[PDB]
Amino acid sequence: VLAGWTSLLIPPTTVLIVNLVGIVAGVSYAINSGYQSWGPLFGKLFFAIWVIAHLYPFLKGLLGRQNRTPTIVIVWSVLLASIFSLLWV
Amino acid sequence: RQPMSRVVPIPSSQLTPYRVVIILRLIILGFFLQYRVTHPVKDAYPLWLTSVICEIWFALSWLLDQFPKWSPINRETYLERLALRYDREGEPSQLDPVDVFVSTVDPLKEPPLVTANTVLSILSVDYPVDKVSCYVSDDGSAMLTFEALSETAEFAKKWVPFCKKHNIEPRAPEFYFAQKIDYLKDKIQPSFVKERRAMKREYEEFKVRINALVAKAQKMPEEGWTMQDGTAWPGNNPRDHPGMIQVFLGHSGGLDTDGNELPRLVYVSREKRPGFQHHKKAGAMNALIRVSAVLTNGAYLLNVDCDHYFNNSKALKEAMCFMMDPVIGKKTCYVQFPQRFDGIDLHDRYANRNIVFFDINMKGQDGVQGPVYVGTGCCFNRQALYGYDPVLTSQKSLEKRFGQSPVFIAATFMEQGGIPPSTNPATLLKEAIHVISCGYEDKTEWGKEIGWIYGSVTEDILTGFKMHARGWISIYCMPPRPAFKGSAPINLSDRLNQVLRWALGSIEIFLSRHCPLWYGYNGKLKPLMRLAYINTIVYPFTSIPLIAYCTLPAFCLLTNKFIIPEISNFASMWFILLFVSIFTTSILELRWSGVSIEDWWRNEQFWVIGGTSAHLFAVFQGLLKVLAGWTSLLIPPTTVLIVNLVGIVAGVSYAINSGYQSWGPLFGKLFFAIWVIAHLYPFLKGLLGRQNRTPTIVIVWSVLLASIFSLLWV
Amino acid sequence: ALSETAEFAKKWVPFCKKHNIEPRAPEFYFAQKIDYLKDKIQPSFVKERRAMKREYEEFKVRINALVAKAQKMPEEGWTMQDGTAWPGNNPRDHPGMIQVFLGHSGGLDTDGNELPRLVYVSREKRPGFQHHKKA
Repeated sequence: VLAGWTSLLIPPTTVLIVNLVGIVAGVSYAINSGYQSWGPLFGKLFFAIWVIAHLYPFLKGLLGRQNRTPTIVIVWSVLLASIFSLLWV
Repeated sequence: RQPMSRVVPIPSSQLTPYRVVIILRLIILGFFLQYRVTHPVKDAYPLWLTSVICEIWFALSWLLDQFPKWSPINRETYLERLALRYDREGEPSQLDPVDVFVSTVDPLKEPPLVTANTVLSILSVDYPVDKVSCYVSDDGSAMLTFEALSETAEFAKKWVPFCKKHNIEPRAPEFYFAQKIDYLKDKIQPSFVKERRAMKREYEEFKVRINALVAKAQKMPEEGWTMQDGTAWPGNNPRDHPGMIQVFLGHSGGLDTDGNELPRLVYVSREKRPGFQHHKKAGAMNALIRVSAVLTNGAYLLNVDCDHYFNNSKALKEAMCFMMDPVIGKKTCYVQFPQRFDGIDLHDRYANRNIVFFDINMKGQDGVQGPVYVGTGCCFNRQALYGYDPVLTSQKSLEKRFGQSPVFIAATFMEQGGIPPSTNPATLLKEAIHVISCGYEDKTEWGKEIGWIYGSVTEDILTGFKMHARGWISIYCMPPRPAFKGSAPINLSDRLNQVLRWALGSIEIFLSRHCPLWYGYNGKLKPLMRLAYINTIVYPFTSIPLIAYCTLPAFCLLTNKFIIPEISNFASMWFILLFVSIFTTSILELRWSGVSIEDWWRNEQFWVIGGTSAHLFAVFQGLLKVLAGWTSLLIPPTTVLIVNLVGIVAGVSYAINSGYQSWGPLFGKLFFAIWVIAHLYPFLKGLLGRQNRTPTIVIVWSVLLASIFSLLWV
Repeated sequence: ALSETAEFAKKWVPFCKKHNIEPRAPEFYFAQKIDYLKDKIQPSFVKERRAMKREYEEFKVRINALVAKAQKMPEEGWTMQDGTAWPGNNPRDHPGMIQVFLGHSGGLDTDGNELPRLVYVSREKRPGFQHHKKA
């Protein structure tokens, strides 16, 4: 309007990878902290599993039988997730 | 002038990271051993020694297994170029003659129906009728097999023209009619609906006739079997039957419904006498080769098992695309086809497909010199089986090597095949009977340098190694549609029996001569092929470190300490690095090979259980037999399973009694010993569950052995 | 339904006796997906099975037609094929009837032999008396 494939599957891949790596690293860092704070950890554990559960058919479609995922999509998703992870720092 | 077949290297996009993770594995595995040597446990010193020994053996196994798979390749065929070059239209074909060998021993255990289906499938291959022949060899000299072959030949006159006209796939009537897939997919021919109904109604009556013969041949008449002609069956005694040769279909055998001819079918039964060893399959194969040379003298010999049928009718043409090429045909010893099985479970509980072996290891072996001979679905070059050296771009000796039949010696010289003009066809039957006699191989080189090699139950590996030692190379081809399909076992006991047979054969080869280590030092065998042969022969021997590693948990946890020290600087770094890289190479393997994760995981589970169940007994039998001239094969995994389960339960309960703030040891002993149960999970499912096949005596023996172990802990 | 079953038994029974069909019930035997050509020695079995299946399907059609035709009570009561009214028009005031379908003189099957005797028994029921049902 302002100016007169297979990439349609990438943003969920970035969200999936980012959330998975994030929660894993964060729980490990919580183990390193070893604090008596159930509230924050439980809140961040119940959350971000809701996302994976709602993206569970996505994960099954990407990895499993009857796969239809080009390698270029995986490479692009990894690159975008790398930019996001570097942006966090 | 364009190449008949093309070799396609794996793209560098997938190949380069594979080598990068391989070298990274080497660097990070040569340092884990150093870190684990510099940290001995002063309270678990023998246990620490056992763990480090197991790790050393596992690392060496991984290295010698991953070296052959460094440079895999693929092959593609162009059948259109074959049609344009040799299979021209409006002209007799120049295709070399081919002979297909089928071997059977007992019709009682192996039903004649599957053998009849295999014969029908072979007789209906997409090949010229006058350039192909079939030889069926019965080791037991069975009357039922003879009549089954006769009925199969009678039914072939109706089955073959229908398949040729309507392009029926597969050619086996049983498997074709059993398919539930829509048969009206691309059938252009109008007169196909009516013919299919009649052909099905005729196959059902053929099955009825076969069943009637099988039912009638369950007891031996006291006066012996009598043929339809009236003369008694010569093979009344399976040990004193003289050699018989019978031809069913051929030039003068008869005409089919369309008036054409059919490929020649020959029934061969060798002469057996008491007091002489016949070597079973190897002797039968040698007899078949000699008889085929005398009768038809085919250029190439394709070996097909009785339970394997042609799923693709153009397998012979694809093989000829490799063997008949002038540049890669004068140095090719055999072409190996992948083995596929049907009628199996969707999950493939018993891992009968062998995905990893047949789509990863075979390609890596083909990358250097070619795949190893594995039995069924192999097309051999006739000149290679005679011990002749490859070409790369004497009467006394001939009689000593081959035999005392001048017809076979003369037929040897025919490198392109076909009956020599000097040899009159009037006396081609008496000479064949002369060769089939049991006193032919005496004082000859058969079974030592020429043809199949004796001295092993798994006598296929030795033959391939002997052929490769002379400088020959083999070709691995993968058609889009599998060329051969067989019936896989559906029993844990049967699968373990065949694994035990293979491992025992490898051990028997290792202790005897003709090994890759002390034999083959001629300078023509590539070192990487030597490594692959060494791995295939040795991999029995890795069982003892494996069972020690799987016996570690209960013995360690019932006592104190562990194989691991406290986590500190540089301590857990190597742990995570090794674990991550171990999981890292797997995804690249699946990526380039195309193997699903479930298949690889199932192969890992089978590797563990077969490492226990069959391999220690293979080593034990070989060692004891060499130094000294059922259902127990399932016991050691049962002892390991029970010992580990009871151990971890008691140890965690004792940890509850202690109630200490030590997460490290408990977590280490909890994550471990669940790995063992997970890798033995199909074992637990097989023992306890539906379709149980566990005798009570096995359970009693396992309980007794576990009781001795538990009392030994105290 | 019993009359039609007796009519069809003259064709079903000899086939089962000759070819050792298991189970004897046509519905469950034909509904099995297991390979029926397991141990059938008899040569004239493939042709007979097709005809027997094509006859059982028509028997099922006839039974379905009878069931569909017997969903409503005619206002004048049911009438048999002979013409006489059905005695059991009222399920509570029906006098006892006994009818024999197959037997010694009932008829011969396709092979000319006989069939086991089949008897249809309906007891007499009157109002004001307990019948104890199955007992």
